[PDB]
Formats: sequence, structure tokens, C-alpha cells
Amino acid sequence: LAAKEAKLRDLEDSLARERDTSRRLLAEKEREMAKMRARMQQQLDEYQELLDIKLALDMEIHAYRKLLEGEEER
Repeated sequence: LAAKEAKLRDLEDSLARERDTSRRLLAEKEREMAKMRARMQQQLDEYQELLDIKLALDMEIHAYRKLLEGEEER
């Protein structure tokens, strides 16, 4: 037991630090995925909205086309 508390209680010094360093990290990572799952859904909405405009344009495009069918017929 000459240098037992210079090793057993020096092992416990890092187990409180390694547990914590991993934890401060795992959290820092789980925080980053949280925002990333948030951009990844806010972006799906941005697309869903745009598609519903593109579809609404394709609509009129056939109408302006059917209008011309009459206007320009021999």
C-alpha cells in the first residue's frame, strides 16, 4: 500500500473525467442531431410548398395551351 492511493485514487480521478468528457461530448453530439433533424424537416416543408406551386403552374400551362387551341385553328 506504499503507492496504492497514488494509483487507485488516481484511476478514480480520470473515471470522473472520462465519464464526464464522453458525456459533455455525447450531449454536444445529440444537440447537433437535434438541430439537424430540425433543418431536415423545415426543408421538407420548403419542398412540399414549392412542388404545390410547380403543380399549380403546370395547370395554367395546359389552360393557356387549350386557349390557344381555339385562338389558332384553321
